[PDB]
Amino acid sequence: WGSSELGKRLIEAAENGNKDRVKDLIENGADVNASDSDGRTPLHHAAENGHAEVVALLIEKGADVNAKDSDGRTPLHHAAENGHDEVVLILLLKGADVNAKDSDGRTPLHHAAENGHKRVVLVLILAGADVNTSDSDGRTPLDLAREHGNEEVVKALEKQ
Amino acid sequence: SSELGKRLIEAAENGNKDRVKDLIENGADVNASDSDGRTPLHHAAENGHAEVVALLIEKGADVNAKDSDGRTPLHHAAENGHDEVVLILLLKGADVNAKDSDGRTPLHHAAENGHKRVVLVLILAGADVNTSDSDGRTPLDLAREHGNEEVVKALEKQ
Repeated sequence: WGSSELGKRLIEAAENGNKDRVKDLIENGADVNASDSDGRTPLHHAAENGHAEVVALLIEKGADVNAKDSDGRTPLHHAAENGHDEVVLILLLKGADVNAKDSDGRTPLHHAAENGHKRVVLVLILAGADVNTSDSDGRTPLDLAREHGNEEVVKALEKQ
Repeated sequence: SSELGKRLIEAAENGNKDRVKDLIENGADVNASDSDGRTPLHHAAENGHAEVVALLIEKGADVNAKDSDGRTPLHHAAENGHDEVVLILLLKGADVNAKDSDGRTPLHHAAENGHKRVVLVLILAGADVNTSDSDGRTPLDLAREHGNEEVVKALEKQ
């Protein structure tokens, strides 16, 4: 096949944020939707690490915006968890489900609230995030913000 | 009548959240405006005082108030790249496609001043990216003109 190979290089390049290298590999025929052993695509890795330009390019090159890993997480989950709000905006503008559930039944808003990312929380809400969605343990994003003492996130959520 | 209005506008402009709450309690009009027609909300948004902005709106501030130039507080926040304020305003019913005296939306200002995240937020909130002003110019036109290459791309993929 020639590759891949190429996808493993692509996944690694997307994780590092090397945008030029991402271009070449895709040109060289690297599957933009290749996944690792954890089921993570280049889009999963770029989004997790906050590489907005790589995230944008990958989508332009046909990357699946709601791909799920072995934990059922979309790239939006990773961006929300790690507080990368520009990545969040880009993914949402490209048709990512704002209320996508992982294996634990958690939305991106759950992750943002738990990790205290107020800016991300606001973006998600604006994008139409259901603030009263609860996971498999019946817990809302607001509940997680309270446990972990994220008081600014707490405030933002009860004003809804 | 009020000098309380002057102090409130002043306090909001400076981001003094405590001083703002006191004046409002002491009967200061939250919708007072200077000679330029700018409210405390206009000043808080222009200088990116997010907590003051939220506080003013809760105390009944008009989110879509127009100044002498027809600018809303969202125009000011977009121009100066205060994306948190932009978020708060939009979440409080601010009109994303409000036109000033020149027929420009907040997207025009964000694009002109090279504020990429505000651009993204505005578009996500439903900003018409192909609105032309009274000169027939779109936000993309303004972005290309000022060499805001990142904004140019962001508006080209739309």
